[PDB]
Amino acid sequence: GDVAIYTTTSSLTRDLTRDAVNFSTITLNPAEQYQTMDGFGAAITGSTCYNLLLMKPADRHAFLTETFSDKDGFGFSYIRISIGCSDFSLSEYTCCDTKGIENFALQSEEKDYILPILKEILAINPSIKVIAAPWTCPKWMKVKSLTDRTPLDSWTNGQLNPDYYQDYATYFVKWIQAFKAEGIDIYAVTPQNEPLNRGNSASLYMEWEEQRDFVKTALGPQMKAAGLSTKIYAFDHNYNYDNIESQKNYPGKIYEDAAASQYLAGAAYHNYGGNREELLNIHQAYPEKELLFTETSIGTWNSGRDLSKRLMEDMEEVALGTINNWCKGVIVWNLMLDNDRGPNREGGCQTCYGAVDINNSDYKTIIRNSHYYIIAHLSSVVKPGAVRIATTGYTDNGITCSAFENTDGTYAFVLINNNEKSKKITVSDGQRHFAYDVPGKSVTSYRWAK
Ligand SMILES: OC[C@H]1O[C@@H](OC[C@H]2NC[C@H](O)[C@@H](O)[C@@H]2O)[C@H](O)[C@@H](O)[C@@H]1O
Repeated sequence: GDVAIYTTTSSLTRDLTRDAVNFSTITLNPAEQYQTMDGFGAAITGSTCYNLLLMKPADRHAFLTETFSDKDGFGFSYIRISIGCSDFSLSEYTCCDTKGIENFALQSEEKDYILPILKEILAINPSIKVIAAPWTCPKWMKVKSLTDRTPLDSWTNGQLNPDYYQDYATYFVKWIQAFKAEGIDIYAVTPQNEPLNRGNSASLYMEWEEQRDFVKTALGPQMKAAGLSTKIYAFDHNYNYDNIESQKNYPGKIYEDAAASQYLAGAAYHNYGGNREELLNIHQAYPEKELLFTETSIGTWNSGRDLSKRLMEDMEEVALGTINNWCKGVIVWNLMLDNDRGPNREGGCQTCYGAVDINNSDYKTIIRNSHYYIIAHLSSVVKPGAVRIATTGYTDNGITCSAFENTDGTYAFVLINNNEKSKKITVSDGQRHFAYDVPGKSVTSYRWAK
């Protein structure tokens, strides 16, 4: 028909099911434009790659096509990877574990896992955006703290030695360049994953003052001098700033220093603490700066495998909730973990599930979890370059939505009906109209031509 539809229900009566209706209230107002959208997706971790590589090649490629193809799938369009290890790598490591930045090289995990998978994904989707972050700097760039500047031989904790700001900037540059030599353009970085976390299996503490100085004196100058167009997003942690008074408004503080801010596209957030309302505060205070949602997880702590508990809440808070608070993109954590929540690392998340889970006896049977749905419901109809546009018509209980216009002149609409009852909706673009009974506890995505 005229309007293409995707539906998933909490109960799995519909499972990204396809429908269509023809033309025959929520009214889209394309003259009222908000942010443009970069993409949506998941993390391609070492553990994700390991699981994918253990599948039969054709099954892996089918899954990757379904996930990442625009024409043959859901068109996931943003992925996140780690610079060096994360807690879903096959070891603790960095790309320069031997002291001296002259020792920089991509390691076995990149050569054997990350690069082969990303090359397969790029074969399917050559315009996919990649954002990266380190979980730790090389251990030898660490100090115990900024007031105790002695070495710290730890994959976790510590702060970046100010004497190594210039060499660590060089680290980022060599990494980006090595990926480029392999055929992969890095679209964006952050300076550190979750810089207020000292825990995990790999970490580095970095306050806003350190990040400001690192960006303005080393990372921003060096990336620009290398001719890289890679964007830099600040922060990359939770809405509450982990309840550390000094660290509140983390990116805002950095934006106030004009020398740092000139290198920053915006700020990145996760939702592991605090309330997504924070995104609105930051946008209002600095409308010139971008916002991107870069990590959330499902796991044993939030019944991650029970879609009846997760679909509605995750679509409301992670997907539509961030996009309606100015975020240009939404990226979840591990695309694929096995049914044992792995492979994982001692001290890292050992309670996490994947956006999908794969069975580790056959490496074939895959179960989609809430994260796969929330993203596919976005990426299936909202393509890169889409601009979020206003809606008018009546505020209804349990109903949330978002509307966009894609650069190909197609409108896209995504709607959550968090009510047991179906609801009859009617949708207008001003010239054309369509109606659809939206099932209870559903997400529905719609796309049609202007
Ligand atoms: O807070 C919920 C749980 O999060 C688990 O961490 C998951 C991911 N979160 C942030 C980090 O950037 C990732 O490396 C990490 O895998 C955490 O392990 C668990 O203790 C929490 O209960």
